[PDB]
Amino acid sequence: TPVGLAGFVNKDQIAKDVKQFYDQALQQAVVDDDANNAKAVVKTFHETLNCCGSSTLSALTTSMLKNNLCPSGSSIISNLFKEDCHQKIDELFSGK
Repeated sequence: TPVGLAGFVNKDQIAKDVKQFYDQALQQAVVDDDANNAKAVVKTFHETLNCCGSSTLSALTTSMLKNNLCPSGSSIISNLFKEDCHQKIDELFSGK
């Protein structure tokens, strides 16, 4: 493959894909079982990006709060008013 013809991953596509993965894990984490690693995945996203939930799936944050799946330490209102995980994922790929 000529160097000039190399493919690459663009910021908009991968941000979109990562948000979809997060949304799927959030949904799976609210319907309860442990065959799914979903609760561990959502907790890890929340702790790593310092967020809890998605503004596209706002009602689901009520289950995150009752299962203690938001970042440890954080208060209830601060999971409500801080930026959501989609915004944090955008900032990761944009370098902000």
